[PDB]
Amino acid sequence: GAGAGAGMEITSSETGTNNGYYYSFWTDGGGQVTYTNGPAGQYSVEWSNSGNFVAGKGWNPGSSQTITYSGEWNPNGNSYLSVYGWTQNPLVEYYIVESFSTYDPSTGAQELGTVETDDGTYKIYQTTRENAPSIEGTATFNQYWSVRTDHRVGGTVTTQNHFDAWKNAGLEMGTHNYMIVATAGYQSSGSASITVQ
Ligand SMILES: O[C@@H]1[C@@H](O)[C@H](O[C@@H]2CO[C@@H](O)[C@H](O)[C@H]2O)OC[C@H]1O
Ligand SMILES: [Zn+2]
Ligand SMILES: [Zn+2]
Repeated sequence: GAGAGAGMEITSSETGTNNGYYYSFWTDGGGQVTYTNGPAGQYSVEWSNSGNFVAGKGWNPGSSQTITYSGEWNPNGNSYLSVYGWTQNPLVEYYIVESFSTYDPSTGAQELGTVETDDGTYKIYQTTRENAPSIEGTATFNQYWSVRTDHRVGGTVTTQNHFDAWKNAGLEMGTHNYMIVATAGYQSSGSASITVQ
């Protein structure tokens, strides 16, 4: 990753702004999850027998920008590399899944259609989270998925094409809160080093 350039190791949930990028590090506290901020839009995460975690850099609020990201994602088990964010009013968690490893996180949903963007095809899903952690505390909220059929690490995400496809499928979005290039994991180990450009 950033080698000597990695910032102080973070092992418990926190947010901030580092080198002009918003960063969110959330963990339920299972296993060992270690996050570091690098120069510019870089972050690194290393995990071992984790619980649930979601971490990365981007913007707060998000403004539907075209994202470019680079780097490496090396899971050993259940992990997702995604454009990840929240809307408020209504409260929505959303995922533009670039790669998943051993578990399709769209599992438990009727497919609502497809969007073709950034040289790939994404399947669209909606689910519900009940009494779940959120940017508002314990809450019930809609989850929207765009899941790339040809997994990749890096490239361009035109977030507005996803938002448009979701609105077209009848999925309402609120006021944008954060939007990051996230590494997520559950009951797994791995490492990732991702640069948001
Ligand atoms: O302290 C609270 C954080 O724990 C909360 O973090 C969210 C929890 O739900 C996860 O799905 C999200 O990824 C994470 O951002 O945000 C609100 C804060 O007060
Ligand atoms: Zn895959
Ligand atoms: Zn491919």
